[PDB]
Amino acid sequence: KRKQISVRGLAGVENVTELKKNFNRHLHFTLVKDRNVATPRDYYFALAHTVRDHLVGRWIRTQQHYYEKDPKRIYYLSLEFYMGRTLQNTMVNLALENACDEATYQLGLDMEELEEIEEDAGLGNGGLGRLAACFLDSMATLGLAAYGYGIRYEFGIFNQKICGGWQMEEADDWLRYGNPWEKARPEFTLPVHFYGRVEHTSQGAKWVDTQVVLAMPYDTPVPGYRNNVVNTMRLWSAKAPNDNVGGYIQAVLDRNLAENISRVLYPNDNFFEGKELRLKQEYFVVAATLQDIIRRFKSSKNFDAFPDKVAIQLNDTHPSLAIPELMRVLVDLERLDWDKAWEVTVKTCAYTNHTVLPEALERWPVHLLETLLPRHLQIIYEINQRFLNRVAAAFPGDVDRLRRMSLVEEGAVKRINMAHLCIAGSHAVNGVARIHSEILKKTIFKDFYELEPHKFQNKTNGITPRRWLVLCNPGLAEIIAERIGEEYISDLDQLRKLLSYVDDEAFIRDVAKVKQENKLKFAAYLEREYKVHINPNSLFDVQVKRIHEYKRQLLNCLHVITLYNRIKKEPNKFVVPRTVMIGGKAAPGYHMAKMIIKLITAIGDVVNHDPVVGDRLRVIFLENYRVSLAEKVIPAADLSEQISTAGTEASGTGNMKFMLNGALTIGTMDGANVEMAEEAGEENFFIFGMRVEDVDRLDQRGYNAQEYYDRIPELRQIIEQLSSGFFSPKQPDLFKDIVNMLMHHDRFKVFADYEEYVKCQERVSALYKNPREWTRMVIRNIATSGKFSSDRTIAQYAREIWGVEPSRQRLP
Ligand SMILES: O=C(Nc1ccccn1)C(=O)N[C@@H]1O[C@H](CO)[C@@H](O)[C@H](O)[C@H]1O
Repeated sequence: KRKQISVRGLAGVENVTELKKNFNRHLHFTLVKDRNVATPRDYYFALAHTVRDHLVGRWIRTQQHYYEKDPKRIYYLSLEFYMGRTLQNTMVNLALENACDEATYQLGLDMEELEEIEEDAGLGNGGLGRLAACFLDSMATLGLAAYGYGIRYEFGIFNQKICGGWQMEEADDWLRYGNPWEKARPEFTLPVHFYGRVEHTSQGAKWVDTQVVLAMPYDTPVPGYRNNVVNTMRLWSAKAPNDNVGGYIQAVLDRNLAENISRVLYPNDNFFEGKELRLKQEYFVVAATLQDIIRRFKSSKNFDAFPDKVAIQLNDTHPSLAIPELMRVLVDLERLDWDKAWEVTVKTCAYTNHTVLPEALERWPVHLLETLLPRHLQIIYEINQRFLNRVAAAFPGDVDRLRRMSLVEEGAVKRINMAHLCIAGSHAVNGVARIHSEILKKTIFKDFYELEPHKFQNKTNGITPRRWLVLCNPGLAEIIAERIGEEYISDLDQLRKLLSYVDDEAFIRDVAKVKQENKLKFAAYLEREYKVHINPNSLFDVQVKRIHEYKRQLLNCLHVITLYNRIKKEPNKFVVPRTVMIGGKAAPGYHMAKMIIKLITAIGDVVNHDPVVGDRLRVIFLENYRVSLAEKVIPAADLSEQISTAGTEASGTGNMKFMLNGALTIGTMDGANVEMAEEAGEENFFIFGMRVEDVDRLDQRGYNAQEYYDRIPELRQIIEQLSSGFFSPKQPDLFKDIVNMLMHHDRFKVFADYEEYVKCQERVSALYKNPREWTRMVIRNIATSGKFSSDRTIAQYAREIWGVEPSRQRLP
């Protein structure tokens, strides 16, 4: 069955023979193992090396091709690359999946069992990091000379353990058994400088007396979809510089301090912590990367041509130091005059904003910058003076606008606003969904928009249909290919052809069949890995994303308790059985998010053990939500929970994954949800709740949660259950902080959307009772998910910002 899937390619007889041969070669020469001692892990690694060999020729040829053609080079700078696993992706993109599947089968091995051995490269927190990963895939698929640049964290996002119903954090030791995908490049190691002081002298400024940390690059291949393109992700690793008993020994041990720079990912989602170590990581990436950029530019054939040959894309403000660093290099080292260097810098750099919440913005204390990067602070100040001079010329006498626009923020602690730096130093600034990009121009960066309107753009997010359809849901990819062929895989708009099958009995049957297959497989996963049983004949109601108050997992909690309370009130009344699944990691220092996880498990402790409820309702917390788990649960989902307060989710991308994979969406008019509903037709989406206009109206008069409590008996009941200790009998006051926040300090207006949410959820159950109509609406969703391919997104970046033309053209 497995092998009959045509989108997975051909199992050529000579290819299968060669693969088996090389599998065995690696087991022997690479792993130094025999079939007598060899474990499943050994067999995974033998396959990984075998598959990896197939990238090499294309990888060398692609990079040679870019040297010869000399196209404009795109440098995508990010502190996060949420790559997930690599084995299946490589096989898919090289058309090797069926061949390896046959090869391993003939050797007596189940390739899917082998795939489960691979650790995620979890070098990101969530959506922003995953966007970077989808972007790398799409840029390679679109034949762009693009280079992902970041940091090789020794430890990615922490592994989440649930113990006693609480999140526990453990180190994500992803490199324990090695990483067969990366190629260490110690020969290309570069120096990065910290601290020191500035000397203004004969030639000008000089950054001296610095402490050096070496940046060692590790290069990872990024294969395009069956176009023979293999691009590169370069990730820098921190290495101590080359040059008494206790004294000598301690000096050697103290090398760890420098090397700590690339030790661990800061696990924050939509929140800025001004840690010096984070600032070092950010500069580490920027300094080493820009050295590569300058050197490669010089090896291509005076800096007037720089922006024609270089694009630097800033993934949020995290690599914003690229702006003053480029100025520093061009002025201090290359000896260009300020004006020309600045012209070059702005044309080279572009900035992507992912944020709404004020506390998410990077605002570094000037004292920290003065100490760590004294020359960069000097340059920032000069940038600010000339930029504010431009504001003053454009808007004479508008003093508050000057204050609002300044890169320098006054207060008890004087800070540099890095978003302001990015806008000033970039020729393009984009948000990540239409609603978000509009609000950047409307309110958040209104004054910047008024000064330079041409700067502001939209680039609605997307996801790769390779990982997010072909890999994770081959069954759905196949039934689609059976009707419309395979072109849609890198031309997702072709999914619109599926609207011709809304009344096709065979397709309706097959869409529902695939979903049920995915649900059985996920149920099997939970039983195998956690001994957790879920009802396969229940609606799979899924909210998976990082735990944050704005994403309103708490609103989901209120609904779950509503369903429970309604069953208890009328036990004889039929309800559509549900398995409510919530998963996601909380930032270790975010108390409320940690309490919310505990509430989910505590709700489950009551609901899942009430005999009156039985298998009619179950609430489970999915442990350790990560890219590999997303690939499992999303194809199994019936209902996608996308319930952020309107105006808070910049775009979302998990929403797109669900839409592509045959789940229907319950959601607010927020982020990309708006455009998803536009594409499919609002009649095909479960839209509920306040619009942004309604939220703003509430803000204008003041949000009083008490009013909702007083007017809604069912909500009142739930709050009193939480307060009295119904969900924490051994510790009655456990959830007092949650109750207090909801009643008095709720920034995200949970109570305000409660009634519409519950009513909307009733309509979900009503449609689910009609399998034919559920499935027909699903078809209308899958068929219109095309816009949300990251190929579309990247094509827009290329044409509208980078000035390069994408190409699906194959290499020899
Ligand atoms: O801002 C983010 N992380 C962050 C912030 C500060 C410090 C560290 N990390 C983030 O993940 N933003 C997300 O970017 C996604 C891709 O565009 C959007 O789809 C999603 O709406 C948005 O919340």
